[PDB]
Formats: sequence, C-alpha cells, structure tokens
Amino acid sequence: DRPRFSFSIAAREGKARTGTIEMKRGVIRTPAFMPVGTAATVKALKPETVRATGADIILGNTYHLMLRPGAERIAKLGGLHSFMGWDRPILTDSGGYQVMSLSSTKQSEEGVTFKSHSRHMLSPERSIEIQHLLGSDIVMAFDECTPYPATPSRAASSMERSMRWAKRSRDAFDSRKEQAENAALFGIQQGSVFENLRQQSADALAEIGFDGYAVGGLAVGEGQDEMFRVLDFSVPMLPDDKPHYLMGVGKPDDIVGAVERGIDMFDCVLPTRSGRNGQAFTWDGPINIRNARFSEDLKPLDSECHCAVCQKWSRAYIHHLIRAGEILGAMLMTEHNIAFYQQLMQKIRDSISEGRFSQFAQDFRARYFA
Amino acid sequence: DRPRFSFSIAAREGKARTGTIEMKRGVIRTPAFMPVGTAATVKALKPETVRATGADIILGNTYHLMLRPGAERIAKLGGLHSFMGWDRPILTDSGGYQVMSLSSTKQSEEGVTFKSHSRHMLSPERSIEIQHLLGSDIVMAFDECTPYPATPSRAASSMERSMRWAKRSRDAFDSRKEQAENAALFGIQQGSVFENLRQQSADALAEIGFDGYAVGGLAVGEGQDEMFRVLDFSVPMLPDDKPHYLMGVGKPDDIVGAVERGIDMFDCVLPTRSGRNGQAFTWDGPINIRNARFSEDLKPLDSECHCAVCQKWSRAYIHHLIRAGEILGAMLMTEHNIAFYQQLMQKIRDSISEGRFSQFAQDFRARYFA
Ligand SMILES: Nc1nc2cc3nc(NCCc4ccc(C(=O)O)cc4)[nH]c3cc2c(=O)[nH]1
Ligand SMILES: Nc1nc2cc3nc(NCCc4ccc(C(=O)O)cc4)[nH]c3cc2c(=O)[nH]1
Ligand SMILES: [Zn+2]
Ligand SMILES: [Zn+2]
Repeated sequence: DRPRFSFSIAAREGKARTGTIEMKRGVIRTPAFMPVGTAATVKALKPETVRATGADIILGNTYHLMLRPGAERIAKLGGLHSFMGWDRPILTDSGGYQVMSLSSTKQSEEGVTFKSHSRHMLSPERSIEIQHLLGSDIVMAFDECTPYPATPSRAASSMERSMRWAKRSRDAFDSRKEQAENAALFGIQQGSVFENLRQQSADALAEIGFDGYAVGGLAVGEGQDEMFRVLDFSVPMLPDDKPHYLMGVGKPDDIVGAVERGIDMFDCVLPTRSGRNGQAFTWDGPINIRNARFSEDLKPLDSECHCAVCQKWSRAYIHHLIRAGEILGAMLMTEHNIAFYQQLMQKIRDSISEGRFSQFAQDFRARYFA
Repeated sequence: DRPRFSFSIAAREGKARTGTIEMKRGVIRTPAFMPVGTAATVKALKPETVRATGADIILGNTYHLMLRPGAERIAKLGGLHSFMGWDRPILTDSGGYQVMSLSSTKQSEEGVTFKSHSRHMLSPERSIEIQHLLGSDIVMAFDECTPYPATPSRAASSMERSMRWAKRSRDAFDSRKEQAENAALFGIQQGSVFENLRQQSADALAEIGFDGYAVGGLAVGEGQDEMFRVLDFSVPMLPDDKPHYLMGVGKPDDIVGAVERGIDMFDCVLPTRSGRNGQAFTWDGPINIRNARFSEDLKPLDSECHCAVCQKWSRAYIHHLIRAGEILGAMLMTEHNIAFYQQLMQKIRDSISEGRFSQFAQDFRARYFA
C-alpha cells in the first residue's frame, strides 16, 4: 500500500527534476500539471475524461467550496472525492489568494472575514479544517498572496504574517490525527520579488517543515521575465528533496521555463477557461478557433495531438460549435487543451529522464513561437 | 449489406407495433425516440454518449443548419455525419415548421422567404436539396404546420398546399439519383384536428407514395386529450406497412399513449432542453433537481435507471452543478434524460414483443403519476 506521502526524484538535468509523489489515493508524476476544478468540477469534463487526458491530480479551492456547496455539506456527503467522482489525489488551495481576488474583506492577524461574491471567515485553523472536511490529499497552508507591485516594507510585513500563519497551519493540521496521517501539507513561500524576503520565507518554512513547498506570490501581473528572475533565486532556497509547486502558472512556455528553474508542480485555469473562450493550444502556438480562417479547415486542432478530440473532429466543426455557443464546443476545446497540457508535461518528464530537456525546451520554443 | 430502406413489423398488440427500419447507415428499433441535434450536436453530449444511451437515430434541422453553419458548407466538409461524428441514421426536418416558429416571413405557393433569427428561402425543392447537401438518411417533405387552433377553411387550404408541396418534395427527391438511391423520404399528414381533412391528407400522401408517414400539425398547443383524439382517427388512415412518425412528441406519457395509437417514431427537445433546466425524468415522475430537497440526497436521479450518470453521481452533486451553472450539470442531466427516454422505448418495444404492452402502459402511468 502507498505511503501517506513520498517524493522520489528519478532523474535530473540542471535544476530540472522528474520523479513521483506517492500518496494513498495515487501516484503523481512530476513535473505535474493539475487541472483546476474550482467548484468540484473541472469545467465541462467528466472526471473520467480528466483522467483520460493523463492528469494524476486535480486542484480544488477552499474559498469556492466553502461558499457553494459548503464544506460541512461536502463532508456530510462523504467528501469531495466521492461527491465529484474523482478518486485520485486532490490538492486544495487554502483560500489565501481567492478571498482577496474575488470577495467584497477585513484582514487581521487572526485571518480574513469577507462577503460572499453573506459573511464568512477564513483563518489558518478554519482553512485547514475546511480542507479536512473536503478530504483534500494535499492541503495548502493558509497564506497571504502579496499584491504586486509591493514595496519592500509591505512585502516584508505580509510575508512575516504568512509565516506566522504557516506555523498555525502546521499546528492545526498536526492536531487533526486523521488529516495528519492521510494527507500532506505544503507551505507557501512569499516575499514578492525580493531575494532577501524570499530567503527569510524559505528559512521559516523549512524550520517549520512541510511535505512540499509552493512558490506563492507570483503570476500576479509581474510578467514572465520578472517571474523567471524571481524563480532563479527563489527555488534553490527551498528544500531540494521536496516538491516545488508554482501556484497559478501558466502558459506552456511559462511551465517549460519554470521546470528549467526547478519547479515540479503547476496549476492554471488557462487551458480550461481559454478553451471555453475558443483558444486551442497547438505545438505551433495557440489558435483562436472562432477565427473565420477555420470555418472550412478539416484538420484537427493540432496535427500531432493524441487526444480523442483530435482523433475525431475537425477545426471546422469546433469552430461552428464555439461560434454557436454550443456546450459540446466547450467540452471538446477543454478536453483538447487539458490533453495538450498533459502531453507537454509528458514530454518534459521524458526529456528530463533522457537528459535532453535543454534541447526539448529549445525545440519547443523555436516551434511554438515561430 | 443493408437496403436503402426496409421496415419490418415483428410484433403487434392492438394498434401498437414493434419492429425495425433497416437503412444503409444502421438499424432503427421501433418504436424509436430520436434525440434532437438541431445545430449539428445533441446539446451537451458527444455522439458516442448519445449512442451509449441507446439511440439508433438522431434528428437534425434543415432550418437551423441552413443558417449556421450553412448547408453548402457542410456538404463541402463531407456531410453532416462526418461533420458532427455521428455515423448512424439522421432524420432531418424540412424547415416547414421551424421557419414559422423562429423567423421574422413571406409565404406563397412557391415556398417561404424569411429573415434569419439576412434573407433566406425555403421551398420543397430547396428543402430537399438542403437535406441532400446535409446527407440526411430520412428526408422530410417540405410542409406547412398549420397553426392551432385553425378554422376548418384555413386548415383545409393549408393542408391542400402541403399536399401540393408533398408532391413537389417527392419529385425533387426522385430527380436526385444519389439521394433517391441512398435516403428515404417521409410525407407529412396535415389537416389540423379535423377528421375529413386528415383523411384527405392521408389519401393524397398515399397516392404519391412515401417510405414513411408523419403525423404533422400536432404538439402545437392542443393538449394531450385532443392530440390523442386526433391520433385515434388519423393514424389508421396511414399505410399500415410503413413507419408512423409523430413529430415533436413528447413527454413520456405522450409517447406511451401515442404508441398505443400506432406511432412508431418520436422526436422531442424535452429531455435535452428540460435536462439543462434541471428537470430529471424518473419512473416516479419528473423531479426538479434544483429544489433544496435534493441538496443532500445521495440517491441517483432515478433508482432503477441503468445510465452512467445514475451509476456514479448523486442527486446532491447534480443539484450543486445545476445551481452553480456548471457545464457538467447540463452534461449529466442530459445524458440521464436521454437514457431514460431510451429505456422507456426499450420497455415499450419489449412489452409489445411480449404481448403485455397494455399492462406496461397501465403500470407505467400508475407509478409515474402516483
Ligand atoms: N494560496 C495561494 N494561492 C495562490 C494562487 C495563485 N494563482 C496565481 N496566479 C493565477 C493567475 C491567472 C489568472 C487567470 C488566468 C486565466 O484566466 O487564464 C491564468 C492565470 N498566483 C497565485 C498565488 C497564490 C499564493 O501566493 N497563495
Ligand atoms: N415539418 C414539420 N415539423 C414539425 C415539427 C413539430 N414539432 C412539434 N411540436 C414540438 C413542441 C415542443 C416544443 C417545445 C418543447 C420543449 O422545449 O420541451 C417540447 C415540445 N409539432 C410539430 C409539427 C411539425 C409539422 O407539422 N411539420
Ligand atoms: Zn487534441
Ligand atoms: Zn440515469
């Protein structure tokens, strides 16, 4: 039987790693992409379809689920896995970001109170409890995603609060025996774009000790160059022997560059959301299927893609569906985009395993941005 | 290899029949329910899912497809079957009803001109041509669905025009060799609620000769009692040895009573449309899954239903999805409702085959309306 949590690195190339996380509900191949299932569904896909694309783990959200349908309700119904029909690992974000992104808020050292987009409360203790009620496999510490840009003073104050909250998150998780024995807890590094603060944050998190370490506070408007600059110094600060999770990233090229910088795990709404909007990922870059140029194009969305959508339907058909606002258009675009992302991750894993990831990254970029 | 068209009746009970229509693209078990795929998709379902529910044939619409994406376009792309990925029979309505239902129209003996809901034209010749371009397997004559209520004079004038159009439809279909050799043509009986006009219409259609005969002009607001009264005298007027198709019907009890009156084929948007709206069919009658009473109900939509949705997900989950406006809610409700309809048809076919359809109809009604 699989352990609660075990991360093993099978191969490395520079800062890049490939390996596996073993958990009770399944194995996660890294680097991993997690489709986002904010409201207990990966939008427009059955869980079996999510699995068919290659996903090993999906992401849920404490914030959304606590509002609808409710955390206690989901627990009464048997937990998130049973509720939505996904029996593999689920990582849940802690609310630390979504509350400030979506609500309409009172922040204090205790936590955050907010109006539902009714009054609600989050705190390290309540966040960890909600994630327990959901039956999350990977529980995220309750943090504060510092707005960007931030002054060094404000970034420091914010990060310091997040580190106090990280310790509270650790203690809350550990005090709940069933959770501590069956789930994993990841800490979240903050510090904005400042090396010294990132270092202090990493040191604080490592002192507390977590099963994995997220790089928080990025993909908040800073752009790729700056994100990569921050990753350059930030990822090496994290314990080498635990997974490194870059929250909310990203476009295919973001993922490739982040893996080059030591990231093992990703989540992003981009493939799902933009799929519904008509954007399809291809190895020659994204296309917008709504464009008139696709109205009579019999080719699949991507010429190499192995997904069921590309095996069966044309660009022309999907163009029609999306133009018409048909649900099947959302379904097909989403399945393809998530499959594309998983194929990207597979190519990344294989190339690192084979010691040719640098060449893959170069080839990928040359073609994607041709 | 299957013939262009062959209808065989395997068993009868009173006016009810069960049998098969063999066509080049597949066998259709009768009585049959055709899911509606107006815009080249059965809304929220992949064609494989439509097939998995038990459907042998689906319905498309000349009116919608001629507007978007265009009939000539679909022909250029290889026909409707290839375009949407359904390789089994497709019946297409002729436009005769939808143009007057949805457009904003100039009617004449030649046909109908109308504004797209751009100016367009339909006529017996153009309708048959569009259905050819789509590659329809069962082509419907271009008719006029008389509004309800109608005076006897207006119903007669309307029906007479439809019969002239039925002959034009026949001649247009026959003049197109590939269509005549590979597709079937059904005539549509009109005459409103008037026995003498229904008889005249049946006589006219039988004189022209068709592969099948639809009862048109019903499910236009007359209600079940009146519909059944009209069916009582109208269906026996049609040739016994050809399929009888009741257009646009209907609720489960409508279908049962119509089969009792000799109908072999049905189509209706009810299971798809109302599914997306939160109505689920069950053997104990319809439920609205949005209702708060389902928020923590772990039972499947229906206790006996064999569909994949009822095997896996709870009412509580689907309640959440529909409340949240999630696409997966539409998907699951629709798959279940279409599966329910197909199971109804299967029970009807089996009971007629076994000479216990009268008992089935009684048992069905007693429970459905308890
Ligand atoms: N707990 C926690 N969670 C986070 C989630 C994040 N998500 C992001 N970026 C997402 C950006 C984003 C937004 C929209 C789309 C799209 O619609 O395509 C894609 C990416 N940065 C994030 C930072 C944090 C963080 O520090 N702490
Ligand atoms: N060519 C032709 N086509 C028809 C289609 C029809 N469809 C109906 N009834 C549909 C009624 C209908 C409308 C909406 C819903 C729902 O949303 O649930 C269900 C049923 N009656 C109809 C009559 C004709 C006809 O004479 N000629
Ligand atoms: Zn694909
Ligand atoms: Zn069902």
